[PDB]
Amino acid sequence: DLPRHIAVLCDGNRRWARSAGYDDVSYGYRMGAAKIAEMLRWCHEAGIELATVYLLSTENLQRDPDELAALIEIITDVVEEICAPANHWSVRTVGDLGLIGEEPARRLRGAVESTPEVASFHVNVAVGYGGRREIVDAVRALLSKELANGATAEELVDAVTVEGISENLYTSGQPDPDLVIRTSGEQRLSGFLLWQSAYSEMWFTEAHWPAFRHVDFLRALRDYSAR
Amino acid sequence: DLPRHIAVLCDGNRRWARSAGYDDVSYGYRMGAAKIAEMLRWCHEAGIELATVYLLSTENLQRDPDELAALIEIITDVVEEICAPANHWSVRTVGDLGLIGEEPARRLRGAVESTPEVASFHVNVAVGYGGRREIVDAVRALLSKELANGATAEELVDAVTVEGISENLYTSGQPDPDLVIRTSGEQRLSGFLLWQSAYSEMWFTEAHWPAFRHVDFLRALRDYSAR
Ligand SMILES: CC(C)=CCC/C(C)=C/COP(=O)(O)OP(=O)(O)O
Ligand SMILES: CC(C)=CCC/C(C)=C\COP(=O)(O)OP(=O)(O)O
Repeated sequence: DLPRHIAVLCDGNRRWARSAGYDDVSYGYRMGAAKIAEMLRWCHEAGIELATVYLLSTENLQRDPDELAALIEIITDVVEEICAPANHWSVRTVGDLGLIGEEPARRLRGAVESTPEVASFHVNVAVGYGGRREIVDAVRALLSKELANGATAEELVDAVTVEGISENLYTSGQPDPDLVIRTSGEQRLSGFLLWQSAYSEMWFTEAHWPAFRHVDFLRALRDYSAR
Repeated sequence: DLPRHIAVLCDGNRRWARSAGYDDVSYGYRMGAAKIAEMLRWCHEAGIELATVYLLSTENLQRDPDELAALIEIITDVVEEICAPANHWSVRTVGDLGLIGEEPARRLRGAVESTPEVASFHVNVAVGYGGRREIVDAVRALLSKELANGATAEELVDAVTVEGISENLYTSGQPDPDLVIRTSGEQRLSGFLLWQSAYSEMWFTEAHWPAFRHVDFLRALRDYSAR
């Protein structure tokens, strides 16, 4: 009836800001950041075991340097809030912090490392992430390990398995997402948790992410249960 | 405007039959088969370049033997019709025919091989298909080619790339799906063209597959164009 793992693509932040009459789209990102905090609280309280939030795609990283820097600061603030010790949430980065700049990477890593490995609620923060890239990096990790274990070249050709890839993703050892929520009426896909979401329920709302409400979350859960 | 590649998950054949008071739900598959042929005609006439139709997943192959026997025969008929010389359609099998039995596999392969390599309309028939397995088999093919070209084990560990995977999938040489059509109100992913559909537009109808009509196809194209 209830998802174990909900994944959320937080779309529409800039559109939201423009609709509200703001010239600076960071107003959108800041409100989206507030909604991320809300959503994770809802998930925890509803008994969801794991939530993954899509904070920064590799696509996002191609944008105006100044705007991007501001966004990355908002994201780092978000993660630091997620990692607050009063929450007692276990947190994991999903993606490549090598892409966000070293000072933000240090701050993010520091926050995430401060969280317990064992907790009732787990949060994945997807930063500097792409789904196809993740699979490639999983394969490379898999093969690297096999080589270290004395695999021959011809053994490396046969070493790759579905289970071997799964075990080498960022999400190694976690249940796959049961429910993937996307906002802004986007029914495209965008490769978020590409491998892991192969059998996930998709749920869509027209509302932009900063406008996402607790009752929208309730509808998502109700729709999921009904399916 | 127009999708280059439409992918169709023909869900709801059994449910349609059950809903319409049919004791034998194989009948749903037969109605669904007729609809596949019509859909492909609509695609061709509308100027879509490539259509992929999901006929048999690796899951589907664990049904009741009487039902599975009927389904496999019906799928074989569907493919034989798609491959009819009068269509002049170029057809490709997407999946592992080793999973459907020797005699059906023989018939399917014969039909598909009889079709032209060059044609204005192309149809992928997905039979014995699993998306995660496809990626694994692509990676294995990739590495095998590297080994054949003289790569060392050391070099193999780092040989895998996003483009390398795409080039070694069943759909090598083809555009990824632009539009994925799902019926029966299903919004649950099924690993169908998993890698390829990372960025595809998803479109949903409540109509069960055997109830799918040209007006619904037109709606999908309109909705696609408007997105
Ligand atoms: C000849 C055809 C149409 C082949 C397609 C087979 C595939 C779509 C699954 C058939 O079962 P189902 O999943 O459609 O039944 P249901 O979804 O109602 O359980
Ligand atoms: C703190 C938050 C919510 C971070 C998410 C940042 C990123 C994933 C959104 C990019 O802009 P956008 O895609 O949301 O703008 P729009 O979709 O309107 O173009």
